Amino acid sequence: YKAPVPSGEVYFADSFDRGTLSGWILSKAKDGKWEVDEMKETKLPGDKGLVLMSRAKHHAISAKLNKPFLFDTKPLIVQYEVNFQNGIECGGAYVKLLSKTPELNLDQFHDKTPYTIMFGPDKCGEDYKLHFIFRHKNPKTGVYEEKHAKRPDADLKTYFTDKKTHLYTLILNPDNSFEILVDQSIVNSGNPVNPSREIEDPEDQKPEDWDERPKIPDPDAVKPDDWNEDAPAKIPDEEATKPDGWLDDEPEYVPDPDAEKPEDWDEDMDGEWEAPQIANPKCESAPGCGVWQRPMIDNPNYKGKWKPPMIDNPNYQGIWKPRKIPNPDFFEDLEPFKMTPFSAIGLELWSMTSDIFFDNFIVCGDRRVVDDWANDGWGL
Ligand SMILES: [Ca+2]
Repeated sequence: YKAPVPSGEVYFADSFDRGTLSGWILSKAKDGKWEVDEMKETKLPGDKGLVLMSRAKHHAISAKLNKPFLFDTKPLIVQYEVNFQNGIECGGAYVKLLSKTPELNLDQFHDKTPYTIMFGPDKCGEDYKLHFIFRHKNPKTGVYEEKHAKRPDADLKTYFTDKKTHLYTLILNPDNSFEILVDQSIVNSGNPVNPSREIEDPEDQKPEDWDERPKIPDPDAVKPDDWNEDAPAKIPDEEATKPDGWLDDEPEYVPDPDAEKPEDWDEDMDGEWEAPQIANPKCESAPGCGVWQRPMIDNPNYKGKWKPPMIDNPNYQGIWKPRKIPNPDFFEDLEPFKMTPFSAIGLELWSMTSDIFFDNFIVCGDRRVVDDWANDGWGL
C-alpha cells in the first residue's frame, strides 16, 4: 500500500514519493553520495528515501524550506525518521536547520555554516545521543552561544541497533520548554544556559597558608624500629642451586642471522640500526644459558614504608575558592524561543556505516498537521 499526503500548510515536508532526491543540494565546500531507493529488504513497495551510502563523509545535502520559518506566533515542529540499516559504530544522522541569511549559498554548505537548531540521533562507540541544540545570540558580545539540552530519561541504544526505522519528533513551544517524542514516546523534555550570573576574580589566589587537606598523618604515631623500611620485597633463595647442564658461557640471546639494516635505513637518524636478538639455539637443549640468577623468594622482613595513621586536619580551612566578583558580560534570558530564523534543513554528517535511511522530512508549526503526516508516513 501507500498514501501519505500533506494536511495543513507546509513549511517543509518531503516524502521522496516522487522517487528522486529532486530538490537537494550536495555541498562543494572542502564526498560520500546519496540515493533514494526502497528500504533494504523493504516491507513497503513504494517508500524509498534519501539514503547515505559511504564511509567517506556525507558532508553535504540540504534543501531550502518553502518559507523562512520565523520564531514568533507559532511553535516549531520538525520530525524525520532514520534507520541505520547496518547499525552505527560511530556516526551521526541528525538534522541541521540552516539559519536564514540574504544569499544562502547552499552548495557552499560549509561546516561552520550558521544554523539555528541542531537535532537528532548521534552515537559514537557506545554513547547513543539524541541531540537538540539552539544557538543563542549573545545579546551583548553578540557571540553565538550554542545552548544544549540535557540527555533524556530512557536508554536509546535499541533505536540504533534494531535495524528498524525509528521516528524522531521535535517540538519547541514558545514556552521555552520542550520534549523529544521519538516513536511517539516523549523520551525527553524541558524548559549551558542563555542568561548567566556572576564570575570569580581570576586575580584572587589560593594563599599558600590555606590548607585544603582533610586528613593528615597523626604527627604522634611514629615509624617503629622493627619496621626496617630498607628491607626489599625479595631476597634470594639460598636454598636453591644452579642446575648442572647450565651453560655459563652460552650467551642468553644471539644476534639474528638476518641482520641486515635495510638499504632504506638512515643511521643519520632513522635511528641507529641494531640487529634484533634471536635466541641462542644451543640453549634449546639446555638447562639454562649465560649468567645465572639465583631465584628470589619473598622476603620475610619486608615491610613497605611508614604508614602513619590519618587524622582530621584541625586547620583544613575547606577547599578554597575565588571570591565571586560581579558579571560584566551579564546578559539576560529573554523569551529564548525568539531565535534567528532558518531557511533550510541540511545534513553534515560524519558517520561510519552506510545504508542510513532518512525519510519523511516534515516541518510544521501545528501539532495535528504534524501528528497526521506521522501516522500517515511512519504509522504505515
Ligand atoms: Ca518516504
